[PDB]
Order: sequence, then structure tokens, then C-alpha cells
Amino acid sequence: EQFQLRGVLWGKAYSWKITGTTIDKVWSIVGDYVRVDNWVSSVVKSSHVVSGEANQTGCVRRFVCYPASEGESETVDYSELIHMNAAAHQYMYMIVGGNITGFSLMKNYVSNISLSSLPEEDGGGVIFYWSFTAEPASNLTEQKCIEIVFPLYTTALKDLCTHLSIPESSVTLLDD
Amino acid sequence: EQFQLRGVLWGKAYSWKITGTTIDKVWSIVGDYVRVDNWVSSVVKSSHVVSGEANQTGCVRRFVCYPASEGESETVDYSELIHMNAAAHQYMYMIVGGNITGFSLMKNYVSNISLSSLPEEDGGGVIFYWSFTAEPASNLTEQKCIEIVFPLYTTALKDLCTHLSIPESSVTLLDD
Repeated sequence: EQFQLRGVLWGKAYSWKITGTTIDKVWSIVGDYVRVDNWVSSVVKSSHVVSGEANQTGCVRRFVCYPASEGESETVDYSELIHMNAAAHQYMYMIVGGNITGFSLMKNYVSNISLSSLPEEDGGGVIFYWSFTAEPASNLTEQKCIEIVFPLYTTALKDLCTHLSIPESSVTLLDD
Repeated sequence: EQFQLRGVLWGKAYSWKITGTTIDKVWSIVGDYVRVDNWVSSVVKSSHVVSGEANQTGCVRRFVCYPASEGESETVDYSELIHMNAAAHQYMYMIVGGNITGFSLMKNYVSNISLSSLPEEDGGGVIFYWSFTAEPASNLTEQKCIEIVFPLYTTALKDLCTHLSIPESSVTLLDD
């Protein structure tokens, strides 16, 4: 009959419905974790595994981002796959190093991706769930975190469409 | 150009499509965190906030479960709300004490609940996302975790239908 308090988290979860595609086609892009450069290609210049085996739980990817502006340098993200279930089209990762703009400011940024198939009778389509959390820290606010993360997720869904060769109208952010 | 490796997690995420209701109606039951007795009433006997303000992040609920099987005694769960966004219909909690059957065996059980609306154009409906993680521990296995958690989530979705007064056929587990 007792308990220990723990700290609270910041974060937010988003869900998109994607039509005119299949969970397999989405996964072939989204699920290739260590090759995120082949997904969010407008932002990420290159990516490769630097610890462990490609796309296996525990592995670490290093990816390089294009400069934010003309004179600036490319920035780098190191992120560890901390859960992977390919059969269930879901995984989870955390940033464990790097100087990637905005994202490297957050304390223990953790992200979850999950894909689901809608019933074929209802027309099919994929539900793309993407969430993040971060630990509260003095140099940020929850709002500032949201302002860092959501525009990238939005860009990523746009880039997904490009790689699927489907129009952007195929993607709808739920509850907007 | 360095990173800090950390441990991996166990867990799984589930999504259901729920028809014949609204996200607001669903949330009136699922979103009342400290009164889970008004939701999973097949399992939970009573529930009350015991730390902080009801349903505010950081608060702790204590709830009592009926005897897991016959002959056995009641068990207790203490869980802390570690993130809450009511307008976005999502929250996160973790077990911080008690001897609740099964769930108290896991190390740092964390659960996420997220509700989304399907487009009105497509008939509406609610997507119910529910995930957990736990930290790997020698005394357990990931399969055991899933055997503990999934039947409870399943029962909770059944109980939800009861309290919404909609048929059990309203709920469909989505293929992952």
C-alpha cells in the first residue's frame, strides 16, 4: 500500500489516414529504420547503421541532415532502435547523440511509429500513428518541443507520398 | 559524433475501430483516469485519486481489483498519470505500486491511450490506440507481458461498449 512518484513527460501523438496504398508499401519505406534517408529525403541527406545490425532492436543509426541555410553545416543524428516488431509494423526509437537542429535540444526524445490496416470492407487504407515524448528541461517548453517535432512529422508524411508516387491528398491528419 | 547506448524495451501497441459512437462519448469513460472503476468494471471494484488533483498530470490513482480467480484475494494498483492532453484525447500512465495481478510483475509498466476520429466523409468512427512498454527483466518474458496485458485491454474494450450502451460488434481490432 505505497508508491513512488516519478517525473512527468512532455509529448504528443498524431495519426494520419493514408488512402490508395497498402501497409506493406508504406512499411517498405517507413520500416527501413536505418535508411531514413530513403524516406524523409527532403531533410535527410544520408543514413547508415553504426552499431548493431541494420533494423534490429538495439541498433544505432547515424544520419546526416542538409544544412538549415546557406552557410551552416550539416547536422547529425544518432538514434537507437529500442523496440522493433516488423510483423506488427511498429517500432520505437530514441535520440542518443548528435547535434541535429532542435531535436538534439530535447532531453530523452523518444518516438513511436505504428501502422494499422483499416478493414477492407470499409475501403482499406492505413492508419499511421506517430508520437513522441521528452523529459521536461529548463531550456525548453512542451510547446517549443511540439513546434520542433510536428513540422518534421508533417514533412515526413509529405515525403512518404513522394516515394509512394501518390498525391498528398492521399494523406489526412486525423482530428483536424 | 558520439552516442550513449541504452537498454531496449518490451511492449506492443493495439488499435481498434469503434463505430456507432463519438470520440466525446468514448472519452467521457476512457478519459476519466482516476475513475477507471466506471470503465473496466469487469475487473476494477473501486478507484480514487490519492495524490495530486484528479486527472491532472502527476496525479496518482489507487484502484482495487476483484479477486483475479476464485479463492484469491483483492489486489491493488497505484498508477501515476505522467502525461495528459484532454483536448487531444490522449494520455500516458505508469504503475508505481501495488500488487495487482500480473501487471505488478512487470518492471516500469507504461501505457499510452490515444483516441482519433475517422473522417465524417467516410462514416466517422473512433480509432482507439492502446500501447504498453515494460523494461526487460530476468523474472519475466515479453510473451508473458503480452499474455498479461492483451486480455485486459480486450476486456476493457468490451466493458466500454457496455457503458456506452452500444453492441459489442461496434469494436474491431485492426490488423497490424
